[PDB]
Amino acid sequence: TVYPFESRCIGLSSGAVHYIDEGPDDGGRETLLMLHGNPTWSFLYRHLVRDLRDEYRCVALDYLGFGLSERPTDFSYRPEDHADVVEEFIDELGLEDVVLVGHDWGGPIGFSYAIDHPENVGGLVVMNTWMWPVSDDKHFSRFSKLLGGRIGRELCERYDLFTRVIMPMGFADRSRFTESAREQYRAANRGDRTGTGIFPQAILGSRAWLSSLWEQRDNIADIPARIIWGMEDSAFRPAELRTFEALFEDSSTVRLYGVGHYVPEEFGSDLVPLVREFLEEV
Amino acid sequence: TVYPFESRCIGLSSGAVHYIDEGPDDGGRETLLMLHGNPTWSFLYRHLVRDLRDEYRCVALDYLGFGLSERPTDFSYRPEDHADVVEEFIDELGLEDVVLVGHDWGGPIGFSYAIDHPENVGGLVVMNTWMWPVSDDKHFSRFSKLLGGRIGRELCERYDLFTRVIMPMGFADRSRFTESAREQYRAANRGDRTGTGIFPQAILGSRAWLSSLWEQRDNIADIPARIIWGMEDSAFRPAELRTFEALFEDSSTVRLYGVGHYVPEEFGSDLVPLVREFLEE
Repeated sequence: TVYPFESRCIGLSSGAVHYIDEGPDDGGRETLLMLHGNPTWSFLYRHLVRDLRDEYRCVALDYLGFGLSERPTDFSYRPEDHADVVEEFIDELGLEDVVLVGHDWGGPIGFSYAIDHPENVGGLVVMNTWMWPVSDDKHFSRFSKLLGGRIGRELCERYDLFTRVIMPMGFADRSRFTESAREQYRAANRGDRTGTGIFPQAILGSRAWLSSLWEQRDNIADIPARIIWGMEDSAFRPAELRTFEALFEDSSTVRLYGVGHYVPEEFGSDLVPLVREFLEEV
Repeated sequence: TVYPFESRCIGLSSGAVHYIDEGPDDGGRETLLMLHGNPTWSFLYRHLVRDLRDEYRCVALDYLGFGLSERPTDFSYRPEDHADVVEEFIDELGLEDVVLVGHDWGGPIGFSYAIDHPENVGGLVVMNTWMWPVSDDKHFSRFSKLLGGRIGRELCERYDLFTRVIMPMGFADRSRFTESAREQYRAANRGDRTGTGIFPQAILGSRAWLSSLWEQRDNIADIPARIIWGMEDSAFRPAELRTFEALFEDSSTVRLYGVGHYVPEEFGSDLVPLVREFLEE
């Protein structure tokens, strides 16, 4: 009722993935690929997909271990493996020219794709992301340590902490977190919670990867971009917003008010125009 | 005994300033200008000046309302006015080609000089600075609100909070905060404490200025630079360190261990080589 969109599935060498694919299959137009955050599903972008659909092909991907995708028992939830999932997916769908849209963890993954394959990137839109090692922001660091490590995994697997508490925590307005959205995020089972439990640990251990991506920003600078930041966000500070603008040449920042971490769900109605303007301009 | 360096004074249109000026007066060599943080004096860089002196002319400036400088009763402690103090000072001393070194508040001020007059800047070294509006770092924001506003001013003027507590708070190793350093910082009088009390408020209200400087970074990018960051700092996060490196073309970051906010005092012995290498390269 809420998610009427056509759903499809790709078998990848590391496991099958679910995706949403709206708009024409006649790919004479640019494709936009959406990458979700944690513990979210591609459903996070239901509104964004709905409206962008009539102008651009819109594809949204569920990461392995999340959403409606396969969860190999040996999958390592390193950003490197998530990047490989995205890369193979883009090739499997024939998506030769793609604008990437990423949120939270999806930021660094879309960014990484663009670093490795800038040739196939038609532009980048990032929102409330985890790009760059986070060393100074004590809010995140304290949560990362609690939600990471052994205790992290146990908290996620035993209590679904990451969905029952942390998800609402990231909303400036929890009345927009509809029961259906809450159900689908909580629909993930106990085994799926392992991938979620690992995520913040992956950030703590992926600092070398994030640092490498930062160093390669001078090359990603040739790809047009937009950075969306909520005024009440927890994953990104205005200091970072300004620093990223200073480095990522040919980019622009957007500040959204009355919005937290989960921007596309609370303010999808503003995100749509921001993305459409980007897609129209370049 | 601790600060043997020759001291001089310039009358500026906004008040007189004190400065340290070491090395030859025969300016056939590059000059390095050091800008202090808060509530510090140019004494912060005594070690850095001592060693750089024999290779480069070293000048260190006390900001109006701080150190051994004049405190006009109408001085506005906006970064804009501090930048004008630095600009006029550089012109008054004939310092035609200057490498700027800034810490804390001195960061944005040296940076601003470079934005307005990149032509006179031989390079930039910044350490634990307040560049860019700070919106996400709740540690600073909570202190800014406490140390800023009316209560901020009262806390500084009545209790010298900013020197008795905040200064030691910024050290990873307080045993390096010698009694002489402690005395000189605390030597500032109650009226001088007003300038100090305003500082964090100036940051909260100067966000437009800091934002403008950030936007002009694409032009400052033509000036070689180094960014020094303490692993236990409170004014700057590694996220920012990485972002600044990404934007400031022709720059490099340095991470110092076992050091807090007041880097040149705790680890002056590492800062000297970092600055000398920059100046040699």
